[PDB]
Amino acid sequence: MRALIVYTELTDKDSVISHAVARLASELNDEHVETVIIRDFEDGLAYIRSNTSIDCLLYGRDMSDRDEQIQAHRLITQLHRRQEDVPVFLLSDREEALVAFDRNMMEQVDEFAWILEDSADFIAGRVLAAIQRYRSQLLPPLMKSLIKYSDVHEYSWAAPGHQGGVGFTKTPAGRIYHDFFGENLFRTDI
Amino acid sequence: MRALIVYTELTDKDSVISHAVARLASELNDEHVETVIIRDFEDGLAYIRSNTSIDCLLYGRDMSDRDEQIQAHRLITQLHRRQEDVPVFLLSDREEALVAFDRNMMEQVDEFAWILEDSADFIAGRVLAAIQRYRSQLLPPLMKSLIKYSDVHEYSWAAPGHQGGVGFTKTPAGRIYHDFFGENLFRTDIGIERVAVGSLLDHTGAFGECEKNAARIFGADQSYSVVVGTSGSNRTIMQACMTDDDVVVIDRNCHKSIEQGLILTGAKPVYMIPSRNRYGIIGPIYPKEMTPDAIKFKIAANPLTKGKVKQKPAYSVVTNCTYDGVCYNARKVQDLLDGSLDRIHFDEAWYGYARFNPLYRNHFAMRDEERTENEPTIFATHSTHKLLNALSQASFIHVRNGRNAIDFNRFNQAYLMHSTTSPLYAICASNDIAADMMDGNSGRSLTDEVIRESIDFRQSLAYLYKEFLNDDEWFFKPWNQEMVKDPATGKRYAFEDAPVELLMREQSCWVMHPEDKWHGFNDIPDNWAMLDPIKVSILAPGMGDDGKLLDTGVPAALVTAWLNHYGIVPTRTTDFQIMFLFSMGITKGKWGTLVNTLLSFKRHYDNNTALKKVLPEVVASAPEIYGEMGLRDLGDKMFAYLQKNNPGARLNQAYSQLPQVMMTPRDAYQQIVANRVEAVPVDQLMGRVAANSIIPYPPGIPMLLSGENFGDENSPHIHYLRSLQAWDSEFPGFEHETEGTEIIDGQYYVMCVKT
Amino acid sequence: MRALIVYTELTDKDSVISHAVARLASELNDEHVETVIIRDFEDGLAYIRSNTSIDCLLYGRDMSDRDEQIQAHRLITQLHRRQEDVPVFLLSDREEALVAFDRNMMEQVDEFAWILEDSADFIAGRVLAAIQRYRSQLLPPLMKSLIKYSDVHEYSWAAPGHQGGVGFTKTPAGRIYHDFFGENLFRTDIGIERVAVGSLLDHTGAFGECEKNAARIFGADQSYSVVVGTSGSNRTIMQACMTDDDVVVIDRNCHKSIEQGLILTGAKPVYMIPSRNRYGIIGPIYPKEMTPDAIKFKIAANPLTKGKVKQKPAYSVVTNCTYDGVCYNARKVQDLLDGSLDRIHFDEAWYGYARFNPLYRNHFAMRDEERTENEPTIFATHSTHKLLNALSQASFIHVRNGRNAIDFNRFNQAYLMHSTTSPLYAICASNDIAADMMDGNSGRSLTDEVIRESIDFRQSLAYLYKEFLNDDEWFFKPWNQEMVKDPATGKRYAFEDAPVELLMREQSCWVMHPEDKWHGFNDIPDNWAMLDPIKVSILAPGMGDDGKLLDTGVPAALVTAWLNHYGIVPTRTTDFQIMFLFSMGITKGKWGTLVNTLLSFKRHYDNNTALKKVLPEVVASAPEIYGEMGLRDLGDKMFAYLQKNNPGARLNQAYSQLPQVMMTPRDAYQQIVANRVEAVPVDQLMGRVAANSIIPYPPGIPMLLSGENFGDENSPHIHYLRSLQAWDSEFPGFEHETEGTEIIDGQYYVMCVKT
Repeated sequence: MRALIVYTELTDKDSVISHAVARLASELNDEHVETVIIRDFEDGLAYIRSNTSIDCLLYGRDMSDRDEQIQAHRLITQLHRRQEDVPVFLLSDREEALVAFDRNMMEQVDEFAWILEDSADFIAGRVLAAIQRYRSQLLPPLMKSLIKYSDVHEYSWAAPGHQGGVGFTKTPAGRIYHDFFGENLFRTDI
Repeated sequence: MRALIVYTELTDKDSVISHAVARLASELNDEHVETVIIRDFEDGLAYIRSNTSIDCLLYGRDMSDRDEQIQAHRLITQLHRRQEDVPVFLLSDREEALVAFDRNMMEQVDEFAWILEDSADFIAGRVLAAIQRYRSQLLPPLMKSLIKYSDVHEYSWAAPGHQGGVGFTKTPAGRIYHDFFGENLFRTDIGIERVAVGSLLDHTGAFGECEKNAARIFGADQSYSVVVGTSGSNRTIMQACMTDDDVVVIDRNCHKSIEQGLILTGAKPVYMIPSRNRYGIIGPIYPKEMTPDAIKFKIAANPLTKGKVKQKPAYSVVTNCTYDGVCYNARKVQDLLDGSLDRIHFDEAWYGYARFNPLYRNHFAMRDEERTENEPTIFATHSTHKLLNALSQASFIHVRNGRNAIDFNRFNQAYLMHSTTSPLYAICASNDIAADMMDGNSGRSLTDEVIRESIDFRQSLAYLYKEFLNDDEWFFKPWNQEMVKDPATGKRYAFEDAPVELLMREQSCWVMHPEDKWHGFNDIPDNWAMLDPIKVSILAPGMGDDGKLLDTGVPAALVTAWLNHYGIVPTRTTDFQIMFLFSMGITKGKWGTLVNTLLSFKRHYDNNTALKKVLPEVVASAPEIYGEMGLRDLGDKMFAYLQKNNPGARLNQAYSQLPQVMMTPRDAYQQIVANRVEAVPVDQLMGRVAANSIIPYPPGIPMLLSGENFGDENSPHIHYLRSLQAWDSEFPGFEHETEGTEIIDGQYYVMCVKT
Repeated sequence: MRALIVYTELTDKDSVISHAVARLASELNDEHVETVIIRDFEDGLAYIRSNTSIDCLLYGRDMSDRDEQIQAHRLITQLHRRQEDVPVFLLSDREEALVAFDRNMMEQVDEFAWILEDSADFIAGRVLAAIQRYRSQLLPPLMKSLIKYSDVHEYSWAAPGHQGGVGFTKTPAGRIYHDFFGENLFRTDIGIERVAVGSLLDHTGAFGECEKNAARIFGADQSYSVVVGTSGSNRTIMQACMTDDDVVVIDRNCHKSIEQGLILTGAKPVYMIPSRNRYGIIGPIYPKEMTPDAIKFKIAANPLTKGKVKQKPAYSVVTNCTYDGVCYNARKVQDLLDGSLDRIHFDEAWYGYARFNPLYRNHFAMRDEERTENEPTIFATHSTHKLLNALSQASFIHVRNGRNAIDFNRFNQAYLMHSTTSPLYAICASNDIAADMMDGNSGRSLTDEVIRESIDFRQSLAYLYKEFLNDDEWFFKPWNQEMVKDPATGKRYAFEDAPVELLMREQSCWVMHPEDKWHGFNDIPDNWAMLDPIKVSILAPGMGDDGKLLDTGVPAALVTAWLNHYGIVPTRTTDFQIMFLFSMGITKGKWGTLVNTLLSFKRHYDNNTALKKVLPEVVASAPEIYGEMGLRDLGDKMFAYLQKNNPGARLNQAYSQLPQVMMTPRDAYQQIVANRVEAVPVDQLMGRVAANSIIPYPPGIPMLLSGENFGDENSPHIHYLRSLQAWDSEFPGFEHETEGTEIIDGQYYVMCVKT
């Protein structure tokens, strides 16, 4: 589980937003969510264009700057080109975000996180819930069922005879073969 | 133990103050006091607005800058909103602080720490002493005594038999259970025979202190902690107030525990009928139901009480607020009922926070007022788990003594009759902590948080509604005023354009005015009812402002299914109405999720997405009809059904006529006990007496009670039951609820008295 | 996950088997399976007798030694006493195990592991699969579903408002509360609107599975889980069974919830009078109270029911066992009452374990028998928290349908009338786990442990009694048989000399025989009553075997004060009787502590130690009389008081005559409601009607109920109240309890009906 936090300048004194984002990142790392913190939309865009899985996007911008609004929209569109249903939270001061509320905001924002006036534990819980919801819908049906059933290891009394690859691990060449191709290939040969 | 040090610029060279604060932080960390150092009041304020426990605040400012003086005052006020008695030390140069000394300084400063000329060890010692003093007074009495006694582990030779959870750790499943719920839950299950704690039933020890503290907080003369919920609370109040030879005045909008009390006492009920609007929302009882004339008319017209017209009613019950968030003006309700009654019961099960925010002023039972001697006795039941912070089954009875009051010895018999001899002290401790969380500044702070959250949701939803309207498109709108008026400046506002401080401060922005069209309770007096902001109803399109369906619409059953798919279970629902609850357990900004979900619905409703993708659990009900079909198609089918059959007029006819009463609820229940009852199909209910209550959803309030007649072949009540059954058969998976009926072969049976 | 490997000597050179087991243990530790390796069956047995969860047993023995075969069989049987379905693998050489293959092997072996010729990875995989299979079936249904659903954290938009405990973590005291009780308690407080779990009130989901499982375990047709305790259980059974026009047969040894049910139903009661012994212990109702002749006589002699002699009683209640541990032969009780009754209620609140040990055979309600069609309906209430392992307020109703049964639709109305609409699911989960702990082998194992513990205490105390007797000195003796008789060999035994297996196996060693002098219930039939071994009464010296006080003695009030000083609070106490409770939460050998304490008393009683040293809390009551005084001095003063006033004959006269009945309990309670009542001093109770019940301790059962007359100036009941008051005034700090009286100025007031 990995969350990307892209924020540029949310307070007139960057200390406040920096410490709030630090507390949030600490809570996320406590619930086993790796975090990547980026301070510019260009670097965030370059990070998204690498083939890294991002399970949640938390961004915050100036909220009075149209240039950063366009940059953030471009960021989220780039994110959803290949990672289409990733949750996006808006990190913002409450009032700056409520004066900017409209349909265009909600077409790209999934959640609000008032970072400056809320517990980081609460936001982290909501992030983790959104990540779990996202990952439960990610795989296509057959792959999902095969990955679930590959955890079942017992000896069935029917073919294939290698029985999830157990048959191979009885000669040394068979053990080399089995280690080369890995266990899951043979566990899905059901 | 955690100390927050917020200092900005105390010396002309920041090195001096920085090194002094570093030495102080080192000494505090040596005495086991975690420290958080912040260099700006904005970041300190943001840190305080997280739910972190702060045991001491040490701050220092410029001392020549008025802007930082205001920032520091705001910081300390924010700190004390929820952490009310935290010690505050001033970190300062001696002379700059002594020239600034006055009453205003000492109203917020508790201690001085001359950081630049004193040992850090001395300051740390004084900080630690202040922290210990603060933490010794933090817990409420019962919780404090239970936490102390939970350290006692020895085998007592008496029940409960699990002996602090030791009994569970003897089988493997018991060990899993014990590890899941933890040791402390079982260590506090001690039994009523420990004099170190007291007993609930005797009202002694920490339990007496708890109930006196709760009476202080909630503004009552006496308070009673209940471990059977507001069911038990209502049941014991009714058992104490009325007897078999009494007549009582019952809000027809009553919880089933009220009829349980009627069955257990045997009293003869008279009903005040509430009002409806076009959306099927149950509204307030009008004042013309409560006047002494109306009550004497109702008594004289009742087949059971017409021989009691010379008799004063012994009890009345009013539900405030209603399930849909309608709050009565309880001052005026009390003044009307004081003309006929000595005892008034307010079932405030959903309405326990109301005392702790000025927005609800005069709209609850236990008010801060000058109390006359000629006042009636006032009972108020709170379900502490519904909207306060307590475990299930926790409840309070609050008594404000007046005319014809019930003293303690008489009331305790009814109290014991409906209680247990072995109460679970975790429930009592949750009552204690729930009353504590509302005491002082924290009650106001928490109710403000919830109300601001709900107002944000309301204004955002109204904004989106107008915005889709400019696109000539449909959307969900909140059920509240469209235009508000600032009384001070006289300026008018669209609801979504009004300032949040106006809506949180001004009570008239929530009153139902007889000239406004939003609430739909025609002919309501002014300043009689109010909308509770945190019971947020949203209206699906389809109902017209005059009471007839529009050409097109979206039924709320489909949107409710959509929401249930996503884990969002609404509390209340009608044909076009969905009620969401904002509680003090909600977090800030969560409502955005809800907005998002609604927007998703609209897209999938406009694209007519196949039900197989979006709502497979609905297709799983009747795959032959719900497969092969889309979302907008099912919506249009439901709306055409509503146009053809129009169950709203059915509801109005069933609830505007009260059924004929044949016997008291106790007599009908005793027909059940005597086995003189039988299940009857709906098509055969003519002239049959109901043996139990029938509560259809909607509207969620009882249509018939025990002992009432279903009526003729033309009775509106049988017609409405048929309407519900017809919906249920037409739309599988979207079946209504009806408490009091069995459903055999998709067909309703009512248990009626044998002829 | 933990695997126990018990192997002794499998190869002629232990190196081979040792290295094979080491490789296996290494593989298991690689798949996250902790291992415990033991080289002897005695140490393995001692390890199993600790309460450690073992998920798999892998054992290997010599395979040519019959002694180790027996040791291994004993090991596996001990394992499955409390961990019943744990997988057992045989570790063996192939051929030694295949020559030993037979049915007896496979009755205890689940898997083979040829440890000497197979990969340790393969064996570890099969062990892990068996462990996972075992753990998936370990929890009972409701607990399993709650543990699964507790992982769901999202904000629901409905009550409870604390939202899985999030609401508490917003004030500092709330955070302390939340940390003390832990997260899982609040995560399981979910409300009744989650279809993943079901609802208690509808009996659906995991709640239906739970109640069906409990009906299976406890031997009932239907079971009902109750969150209001046996108070609520009794109250709902009585509400379902009887009406205002009924006559009912009540054990005069009744819990106050029985009279609460009488008040709530209005039925006219007739009382069966229990017996006493010389120690003031309440014993069984004799069969001559239960015959149809006796019941028709009682009905015809009652001022309230003499117009109902042609009417069949609708209900009877019998308390089994009594508070002092006297168990009726419930087969014979049922056969007697089957001649007058269709419904019999057994209030088995203290007696829930009885089904699960053969020592209680035929002495409880839900028996393993061939069931006739002409049997009456049987109700049984268990207080699952008193002697089973459950949280307070947990209870079961058990129904075995017979004549004039109450079907589900009729019973559920009474069930809902006395319940809450928001049950705390922790209580329901505790019922579920308590029923699970008694299922299978573990019920027998746990009841055996408790009974053996209590028998050890009894025999040790009887031994010390005889040993002090040979020294011609006094001591405490247990209240049980002095001589037991083995029926098989006919051999007689002193109780302290009998084999423990005889006393745990043979039921006749606990029956009260009419020729024995220990129990003191003169004229009792044989094979009618039994002593429950785990309710251990000890007798202080001072009462003679004929009913009169001896020349010297030690009153139990002083010994009770001594025990309370040390944290040992007895359940029951009379003049010379102290009852201790052994529960399944007790640990082994704990009773020694109790023995030690008693011995201490004797020393400090013989040395006449000053009360200031040993019992300062007693001197704190009246320092003018209890200072300056010693322990033996106060004991002699108390005993002289008992000799002069003799309250035992007072108790016998007050409880051998029933008071005159003036009205039903409901009519007296309704006089309370009508405010027609008043407090009255004891000296003025002549001819006054009691408005509530009077329950003096001793004997702890009600002396008067509501609506009964105190009587003339010569009434035994007023005399006994005066005796209690006189004791209380003479000996401050040793005051009796009397439920139903107020104590103003150290003087008793009873709330009586106004004339």
